[PDB]
Amino acid sequence: AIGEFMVSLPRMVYPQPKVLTPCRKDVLVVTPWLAPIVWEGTFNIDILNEQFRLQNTTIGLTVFAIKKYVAFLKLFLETAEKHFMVGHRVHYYVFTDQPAAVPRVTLGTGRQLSVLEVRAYKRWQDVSMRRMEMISDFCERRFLSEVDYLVCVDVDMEFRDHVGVEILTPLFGTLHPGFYGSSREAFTYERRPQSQAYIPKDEGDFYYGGAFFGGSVQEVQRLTRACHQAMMVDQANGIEAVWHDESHLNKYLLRHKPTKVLSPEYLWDQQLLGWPAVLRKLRFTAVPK
Amino acid sequence: AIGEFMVSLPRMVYPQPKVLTPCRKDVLVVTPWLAPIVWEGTFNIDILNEQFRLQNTTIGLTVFAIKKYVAFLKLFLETAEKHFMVGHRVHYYVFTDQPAAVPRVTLGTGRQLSVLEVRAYKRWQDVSMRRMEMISDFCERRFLSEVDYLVCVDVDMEFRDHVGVEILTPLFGTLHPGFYGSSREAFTYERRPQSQAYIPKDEGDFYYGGAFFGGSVQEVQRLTRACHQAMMVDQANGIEAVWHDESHLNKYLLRHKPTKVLSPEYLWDQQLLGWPAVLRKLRFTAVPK
Ligand SMILES: O=C(NC[C@H]1O[C@@H](n2ccc(=O)[nH]c2=O)[C@H](O)[C@@H]1O)c1cccc(CO[C@H]2O[C@H](CO)[C@H](O)[C@H](O)[C@H]2O)n1
Ligand SMILES: O=C(NC[C@H]1O[C@@H](n2ccc(=O)[nH]c2=O)[C@H](O)[C@@H]1O)c1cccc(CO[C@H]2O[C@H](CO)[C@H](O)[C@H](O)[C@H]2O)n1
Ligand SMILES: CCCCCCCCO[C@@H]1O[C@H](CO)[C@H](O)[C@H](O)[C@H]1O[C@@H]1O[C@@H](C)[C@@H](O)[C@@H](O)[C@@H]1O
Ligand SMILES: CCCCCCCCO[C@@H]1O[C@H](CO)[C@H](O)[C@H](O)[C@H]1O[C@@H]1O[C@@H](C)[C@@H](O)[C@@H](O)[C@@H]1O
Ligand SMILES: [Mn+2]
Ligand SMILES: [Mn+2]
Repeated sequence: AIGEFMVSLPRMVYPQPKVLTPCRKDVLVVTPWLAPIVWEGTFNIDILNEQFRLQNTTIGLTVFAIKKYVAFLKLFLETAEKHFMVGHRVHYYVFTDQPAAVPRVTLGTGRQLSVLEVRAYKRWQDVSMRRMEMISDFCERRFLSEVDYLVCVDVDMEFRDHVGVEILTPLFGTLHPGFYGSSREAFTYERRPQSQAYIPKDEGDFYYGGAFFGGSVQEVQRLTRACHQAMMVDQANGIEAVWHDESHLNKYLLRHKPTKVLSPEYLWDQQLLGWPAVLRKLRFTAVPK
Repeated sequence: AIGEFMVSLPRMVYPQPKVLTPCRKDVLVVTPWLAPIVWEGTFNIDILNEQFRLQNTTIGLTVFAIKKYVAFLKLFLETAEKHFMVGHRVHYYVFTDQPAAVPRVTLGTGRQLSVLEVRAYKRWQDVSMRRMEMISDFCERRFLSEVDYLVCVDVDMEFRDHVGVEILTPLFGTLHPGFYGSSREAFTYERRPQSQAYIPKDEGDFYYGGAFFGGSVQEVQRLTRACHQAMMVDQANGIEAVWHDESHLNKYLLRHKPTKVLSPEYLWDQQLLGWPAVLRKLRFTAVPK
């Protein structure tokens, strides 16, 4: 549950926070609207685990496996079992056009998986974009009654390290691994004023990755429905955003600031980008071609 | 209002956040439970003002002026008018045993003041401690219906610089100016196990000042009633905490982590402590003896 009476934390022994020592000297750890930017070294996971377990938090994880992308499910789910919200209640939601192609992955206690059959679109762009509509629709069908938070990710990925309750917040986006060091003018936002996703050269905080976002069910419903409705307007006007659902996500998060931002630890491609000094952990990474 | 449907921010032009540049190199700007620690340079006030104005936020400010402390009200209120939540709806609540001694201070538009008559206790310790009971009681009498957030401060103080919506959050405490650089063993927590305020030598995050705390009305009600009930248990057991209400506040905030922590910019004494390099602004300061 969220926003419900909270019991006291028990006695815990851990290192005292150091007021006169920055937790990172190489990166920004808070946005200008006071949202934490989540990097290794910013959080004590023992404190956070206590806070979230005392609230009996349930996390939903959505993934789309349409057409040939069913092949990615086995590694995705196996690695999620090792690294994603371990110790907490988890509900996996696999959206697919092939229910029989979902692998039988052995799950830890307190973790469950539901298969949600959906239609397949012909174009990969529409498969990607229509995730917004489908996530929004299911926020009523079951998410509101079943989970506290939703995490929405790409399937062609694997967990390599801890992804836990440090990410949970009303609304989060993730720094895109290709652009975290780029100036806003270089961001690949939609730049045509005719599109609902339009962002001018002098606006923008970050370039967020379409492959990893989430928050409370209420806030994810708002985000996904807003993006879907914006994509429908674009379609009526005969325009499709340069980076599809990701362009609209970026527009939404510019106008509705996330309450946490995840570092590129949480969305990476090692083949393409290596392992820079700024990343102490690689948590969730692209599966090589 | 809090937690209500939020409209989009308008287009704004401001400097892009720098992912690879820490906003401070000399201080901790986020707690290990991912609560922002509010220092100058961590926030863009233009973004925050937009977010809070769009929600039509009302802030209550409580102050106790009992017996001779009525003399501090004129400067306190005059300086609050220059520096506290300017542009937002404010409701001052002056608790006093002398309604006729409250100075007629000229208020800006959208700002109001209510005088709340209470009893005076003989001992200064009880005057200080019984603030918890009185704040808790009034959370029902009017605060729930009148304000979104409550800020609870000492009266023998003056505003010298901006104190605004950057502090607002469900629950906040403030780093005590005498101890922000101290190790936990040196903190003047209550150390007798017989007291409800007891904290062992190996526990504690920060030493919070009793002179400046707040949050949402719901969370302030919880804090103040918990501290009052704990003080009543102590009284029944013939013990009084070393630093009175401040000892209990520290116990509560250890077990219920605040969602923001304010730097000593927000609670200072220049006569006693000077003006260190770490403080870019002195916002709220003791009135010299
Ligand atoms: O991730 C993609 N789409 C977003 C998500 O949308 C879902 N999706 C998309 C299309 C689809 O047919 N089925 C499906 O389930 C699935 O969950 C995907 O993760 C996507 C779409 C087109 C191409 C690629 C991959 O393109 C490049 O990146 C890879 C990363 O290792 C490889 O380098 C690959 O060779 C390269 O083409 N991903
Ligand atoms: O602030 C105090 N109490 C907490 C609040 O409690 C309220 N209070 C307390 C007692 C009281 O009789 N009336 C009253 O309204 C008032 O709002 C106070 O701000 C307090 C209590 C005792 C002594 C002092 C001041 O002690 C020392 O600090 C001052 C800071 O400049 C001067 O240095 C002063 O000389 C020194 O004794 N403050
Ligand atoms: C100036 C430095 C230029 C170098 C930057 C290289 C990263 C580019 O990244 C692509 O960025 C696009 C937006 O502009 C889309 O988000 C696309 O999905 C993404 O490729 C995806 O994510 C990538 C990380 C890879 O895994 C790629 O294979 C994926 O298809
Ligand atoms: C090791 C360095 C030791 C040097 C530290 C000096 C600051 C001590 O501070 C006192 O701390 C107490 C708790 O231990 C109470 O909070 C007390 O109200 C406070 O004095 C108040 O606040 C102060 C800032 C002054 O304004 C003082 O006049 C007030 O009465
Ligand atoms: Mn992909
Ligand atoms: Mn005082």
